[PDB]
Amino acid sequence: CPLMVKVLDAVRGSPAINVAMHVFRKAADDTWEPFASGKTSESGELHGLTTEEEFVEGIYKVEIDTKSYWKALGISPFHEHAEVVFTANDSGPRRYTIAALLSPYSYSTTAVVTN
Amino acid sequence: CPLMVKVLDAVRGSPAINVAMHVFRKAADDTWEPFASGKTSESGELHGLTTEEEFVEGIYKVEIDTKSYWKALGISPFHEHAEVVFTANDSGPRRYTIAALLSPYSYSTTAVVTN
Amino acid sequence: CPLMVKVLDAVRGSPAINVAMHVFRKAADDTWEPFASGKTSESGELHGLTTEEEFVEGIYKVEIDTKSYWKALGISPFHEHAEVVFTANDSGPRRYTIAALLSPYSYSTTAVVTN
Amino acid sequence: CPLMVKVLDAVRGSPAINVAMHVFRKAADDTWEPFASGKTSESGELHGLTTEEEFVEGIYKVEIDTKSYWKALGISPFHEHAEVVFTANDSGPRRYTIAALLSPYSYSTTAVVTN
Repeated sequence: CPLMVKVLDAVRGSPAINVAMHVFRKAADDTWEPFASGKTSESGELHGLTTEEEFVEGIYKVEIDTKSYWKALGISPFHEHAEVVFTANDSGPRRYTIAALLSPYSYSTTAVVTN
Repeated sequence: CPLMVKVLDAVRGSPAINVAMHVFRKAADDTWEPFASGKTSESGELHGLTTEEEFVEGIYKVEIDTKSYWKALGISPFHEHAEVVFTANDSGPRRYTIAALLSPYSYSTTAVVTN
Repeated sequence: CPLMVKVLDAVRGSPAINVAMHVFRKAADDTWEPFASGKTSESGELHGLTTEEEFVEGIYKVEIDTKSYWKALGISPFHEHAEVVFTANDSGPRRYTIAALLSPYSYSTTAVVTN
Repeated sequence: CPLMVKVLDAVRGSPAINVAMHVFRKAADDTWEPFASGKTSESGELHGLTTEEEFVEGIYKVEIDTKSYWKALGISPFHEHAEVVFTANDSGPRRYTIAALLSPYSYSTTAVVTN
């Protein structure tokens, strides 16, 4: 699988477990088509979203349901969700890890792209 | 003005100047209606996007055009843009400062909300 | 004043108020000499730590007392403090803004350096 | 091993490879005693720094040589090094992952503490 998402909780210093997310691919009509989805594991990671065959070049959006995560912890958050929008490019062999580091009023996201 | 956006460049250690952004508000039909737009100044700030009267309760999206920013500096970055989606004013009028800290393969965004 | 520190609280979405910090300068004998200290204001900023005359070339350390900040809010955080160590003015006088974004188990620090 | 350090490069979107770091433990005389050191692997990780037996409660400092990393890439950085200072606490079974996300003028560090 060429795409993995990892989510961390900066308040508790822990993986962010059971965080739902949806992945979309931009269609020719410039609308977001559902592509894959899941929830993070006990390690904060979501594996197996796609395959090398299906993950062709294009524009993808990962929508991470951060608001429901904070609400389940009784913490009022700022964002509705965290959005990660990027172009997958074929250049050479490539694997994508999208990391998201969550706080109630702040998040960071990083792409680690390796061969 | 109750909404201000500030953008910093973590590669240069500078304000991120001339960064375009578009603000949208979710309409009754669940579509994103264009609300305001502008570009950051020499201080990396964008002021005057809206007024207290116009900035009603709702769900807002700030789309920060980070890819164009990096490309003009010779850098091919990971993200298409940075999106900041949030409910505003649902406990009454507040002032919102949205900060974004940019690197080619990573960004963070923070909200400072004052009454 | 050529050195200012700004601290934000990523749990509350607020300036981090009353955050103590101590600034040191590396002496000729490689020890850290106390240089300046203070606490952030209601805006989360600490101004007036030094003057252009006193802020000579050197290696400086800003020790931000984050643990005391979190403990007063009922939180037991991971870090003892946030340290920011940098060479200043080695290409001539500059203005330095050090920003720190705080969460209980994570923080970021950014420098904005202007001429 | 109860302590692992992982370093990412936010400019290139890659593990930060061959990053040197030194770990210190605070001694009773309040000085920093060398404890362990190493360089990150091709995965940006440094494993095997210590053992459960040796990693007793106390105050530890991880000093990450970020300046040499950026200098090897021809990029002028702001910080002399990144410092992570924390208390190891025995509470229950615990493993510590210290993550550092590096940009030339900014870094973030996060602790992921798991059982």
